[PDB]
Amino acid sequence: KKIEKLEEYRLLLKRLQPEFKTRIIPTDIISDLSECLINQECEEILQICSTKGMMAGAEKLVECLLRSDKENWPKTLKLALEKERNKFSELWIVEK
Repeated sequence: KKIEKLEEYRLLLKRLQPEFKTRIIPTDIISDLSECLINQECEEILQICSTKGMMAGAEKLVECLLRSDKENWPKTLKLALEKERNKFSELWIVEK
């Protein structure tokens, strides 16, 4: 699961932007997202969550993980989601 797969996760995140915004609750999945993503990004997402809403935040999240280069973010995405049993986890494709 090298950067090659990250390239995929990136584009893939761009693909599943619909699945993302409407499934993702970036107040929950954000918990582990702070692993790949730095606070400014993570709590940016949380900000949108709080100022806009969850879905809007999800659409920031998706971009912030596109902003990240640390292989963890897709895994962490689906992981944080697997914790919360979020519906996005089922759609999101990570190799684990």
